[PDB]
Amino acid sequence: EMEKEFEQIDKSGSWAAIYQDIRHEASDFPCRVAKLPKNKNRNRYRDVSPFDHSRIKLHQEDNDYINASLIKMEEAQRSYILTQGPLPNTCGHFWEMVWEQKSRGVVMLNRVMEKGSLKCAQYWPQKEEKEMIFEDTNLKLTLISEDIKSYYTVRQLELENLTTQETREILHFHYTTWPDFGVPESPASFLNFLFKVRESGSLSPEHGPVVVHSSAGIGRSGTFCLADTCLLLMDKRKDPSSVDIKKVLLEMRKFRMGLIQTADQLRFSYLAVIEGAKFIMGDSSVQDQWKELSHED
Ligand SMILES: O=P(O)(O)Oc1ccc(Cc2ccc(OP(=O)(O)O)cc2)cc1
Ligand SMILES: [Mg+2]
Repeated sequence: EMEKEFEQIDKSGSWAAIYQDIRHEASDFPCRVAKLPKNKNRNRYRDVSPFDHSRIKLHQEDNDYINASLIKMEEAQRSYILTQGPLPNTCGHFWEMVWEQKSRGVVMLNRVMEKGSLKCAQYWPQKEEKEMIFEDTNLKLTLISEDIKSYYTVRQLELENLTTQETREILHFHYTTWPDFGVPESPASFLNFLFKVRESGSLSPEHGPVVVHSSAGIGRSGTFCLADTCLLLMDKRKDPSSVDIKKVLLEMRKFRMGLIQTADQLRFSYLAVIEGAKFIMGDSSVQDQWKELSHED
């Protein structure tokens, strides 16, 4: 049971060892397509690639590769597409993926610039009057409105398939204060953000998989997805004790390598799930408390 176990691990100071054991048992599948010479420029990081079995294929006969993986959680009945922050040359592919997979929301857990370095391209419009056209994939993207809060911003975007003139509203959830290889300010800030995404319907089964990304699409992204899935699992059963956090992470790791990058992010996942369990188990008022504690204004 996660809380009891959280106590034992904490008291022993064994987060490093527990996290290392997870890395040790994690799946290892080939990424042949990711490593093809022609795809060199489609990967942000040499050491972070999508397994061939779970990679998202772009619908085109030219080059269908994009550094993105489909994390299909069978038991939880939820899927996510984890991807790297798009590069200057892969922005069109990114939106093509969003279009083809029928995603309703895009969760960004990083900033364009971190530690003096460009960790992701500016793939969405920053101003209403300056829309973006991706010539290669024939898509148009316009900023419709944005709600800026202290540590996150929600944007309403309009994605248009110029070939068919069909349009869709895409919701962009941008967490701007989560340091790479770091953790959110508090479980409250994280849960407040997660519940905003949930609240929007973006994580609902009637839509394609929500797209979740960070710079590499594995650390902060893995943390986000792990907490959400564990919460959904205990929600289905209304039984927090049926959830084995580590087992869940290993299951996700069958779909994309390196999910959750540090022992502290793992520890933070436990905290988020234990705190979130309060809402799942009947205390709906806790949601407004996270909102207050997050100081989003
Ligand atoms: O670049 P460094 O900071 O020097 O060390 C890293 C090396 C590789 C990664 C990605 C990565 C890490 C682990 C991984 O899977 P696993 O070995 O835990 O199974 C898959 C990708 C992240 C950090
Ligand atoms: Mg203006």
